[PDB]
Amino acid sequence: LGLASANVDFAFSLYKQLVLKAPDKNVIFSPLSISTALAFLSLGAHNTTLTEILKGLKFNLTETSEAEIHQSFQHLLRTLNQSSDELQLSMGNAMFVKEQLSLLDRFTEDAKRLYGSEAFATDFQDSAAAKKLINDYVKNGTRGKITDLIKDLDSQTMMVLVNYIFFKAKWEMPFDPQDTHQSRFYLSKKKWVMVPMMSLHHLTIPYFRDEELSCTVVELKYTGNASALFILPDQDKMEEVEAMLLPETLKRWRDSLEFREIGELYLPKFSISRDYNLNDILLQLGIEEAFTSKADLSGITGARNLAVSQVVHKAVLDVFEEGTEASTITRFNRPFLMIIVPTDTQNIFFMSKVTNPKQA
Repeated sequence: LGLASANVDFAFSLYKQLVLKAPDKNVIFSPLSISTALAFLSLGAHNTTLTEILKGLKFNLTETSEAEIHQSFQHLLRTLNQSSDELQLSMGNAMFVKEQLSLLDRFTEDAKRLYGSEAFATDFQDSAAAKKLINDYVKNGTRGKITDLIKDLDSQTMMVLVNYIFFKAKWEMPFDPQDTHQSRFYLSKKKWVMVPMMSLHHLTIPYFRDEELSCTVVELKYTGNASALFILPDQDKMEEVEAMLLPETLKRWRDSLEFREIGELYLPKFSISRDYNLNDILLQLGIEEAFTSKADLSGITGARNLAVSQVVHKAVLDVFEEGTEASTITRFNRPFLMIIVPTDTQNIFFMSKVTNPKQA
């Protein structure tokens, strides 16, 4: 019910941190992949480590317990994977483990039941096979390295948790390549660059002019249960609009969207790919013990011998005339936001800021 709110709350909290690290760069990430990866990790955690992770994910433990959160993610995973051929949406989970490392049955069975995860015998003693075998399997997703706390000599990798997402879809109203023109994109009020600009003419789509936050929201739907929300702040009002990115503002926009006969729409063709280390960012959002000697991941092995060495996230989005792919004149010729979102939920599959499409 209000567990998607936690996921959205988390999405925008994380986005703001990503933005502080690179003020004027393109942003692209799957917040759901991170939430599901962290929830998946929390299956093996206890006490303060478990508490920091759930609270960090923006769940309120006053109204929803641990089991209900894991059931929520289990139910969500079934609703994405299955099934419609017209739009290819899927999210999986996996864990690469050291061979002799023995796990608790509880953990592996819950990992299988709740998250569909399965162990793969892996040798981490060479970084060639280890880091390559994983990157094939994961193109868009997030990975959590677990390390031995604990051993005297070295801090060796014991386990890697993984959550991937895949998204390939076509527009309900696709752009005609014949109408794609090179055109101005303003990086700042004075400074611009030539970009491939797609356009649609005389179409009717959900629209909402938000006068208070000085931004225009438009919804371009895909065939299937998903849609791209594009938000266009007025010049110099991007930072103000980012400040207002909250669960309440996203719900409002979507409820406020009403069909309007647009004369001309211009959206740039763009392809953003970003790689993030999330250690510092997760630390700021109140997940600290898991990266410490004080970490309690005894739910994995049975002893407090495991700690999170690192959490990374890689995402790639292509927006083009035919559709989107994870590898009144409304004109998007200045920095904008794209939020990809399912039809019947508040969750966020992907989110991005496009500052310069000739970049990333």
